[PDB]
Amino acid sequence: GLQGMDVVHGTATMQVDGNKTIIRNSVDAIINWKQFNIDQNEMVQFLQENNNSAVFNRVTSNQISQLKGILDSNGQVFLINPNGITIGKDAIINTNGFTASTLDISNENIKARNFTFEQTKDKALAEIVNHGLITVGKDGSVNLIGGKVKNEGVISVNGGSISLLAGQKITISDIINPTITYSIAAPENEAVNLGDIFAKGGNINVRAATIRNQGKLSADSVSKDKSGNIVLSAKEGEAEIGGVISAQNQQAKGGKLMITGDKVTLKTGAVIDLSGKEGGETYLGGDERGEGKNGIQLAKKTSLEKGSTINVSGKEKGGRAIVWGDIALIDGNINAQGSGDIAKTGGFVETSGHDLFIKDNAIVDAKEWLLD
Repeated sequence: GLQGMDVVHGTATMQVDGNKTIIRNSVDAIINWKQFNIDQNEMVQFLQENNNSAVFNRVTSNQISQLKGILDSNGQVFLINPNGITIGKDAIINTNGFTASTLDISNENIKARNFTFEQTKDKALAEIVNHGLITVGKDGSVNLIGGKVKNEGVISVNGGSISLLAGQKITISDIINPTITYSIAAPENEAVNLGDIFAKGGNINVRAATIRNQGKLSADSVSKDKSGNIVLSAKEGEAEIGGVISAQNQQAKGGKLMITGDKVTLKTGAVIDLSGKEGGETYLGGDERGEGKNGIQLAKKTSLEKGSTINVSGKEKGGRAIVWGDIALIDGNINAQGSGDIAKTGGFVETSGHDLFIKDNAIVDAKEWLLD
């Protein structure tokens, strides 16, 4: 399904052996394509000069990328396609870093390593959908950047970062372990997780106008030396949080979870699990007393629904849960228990707003529970 190869920076050769295509590219080569498809029984390999090498691929036609077979590389693979990118249910993308973007980035910015992506005005919003397996066995990251970003399959890395970024303009500090240094999303820019995302102690970042989680976001660790960090920002819209968000570490301290946006909802049945030997830490809807320190967004409305659970407990010592909403509705369970008696080893829970409603199903188990 690879058509119309045109190497516009660097050098790249193509070898076809049956259902397998091997592309040998120079470090940081840029290749344009009329079509970048990988059919079900096809395999594409980017054989790079070292494991830190990247290759940049751009579809310049109207052809949506249908990735149904195997895409692999010892280095990093970047795919740009403003028509959309769809990874099929039996597809495996196995690299040391995978970036798929429906937002455009110039050759000039690639060469400068200025990773600024912007929605083209000349095409409708497009989607990145993963139905298959996107996997990194080593240290690399996965970045999915688009008009809408949807995971229905599995994305799995080994201590690196996974970022689902939907917006009109997105700048990341790097393509490995990115910090989002600039982001603007329109209401139609949504990031949706129906499948499972695993970072094994690493980072998960999700940024869109609206975020919907029905599946699992996991940065669980089984190593004492590393705990995960999960950040969701639905700045222009709602963070609708169902499913499971986990960053446990039963060998040490649980990880950190921050969920902010204009509206933050933890739905009935949803579980946040940041437990460990010592409980982890979560900020939901803003910070202590709604001060807005460190530029954190204060939600206009934060609701923890009946039958939702925040677990920041520890076998030895409870963790920390900070909840803010200009209107704040607290109706779920918040467990910040430690070992024996709570007055000694329990954690710290703050739930506040300008209008605070501690509703009748609310249960908070902590050493200290603050209402301001």
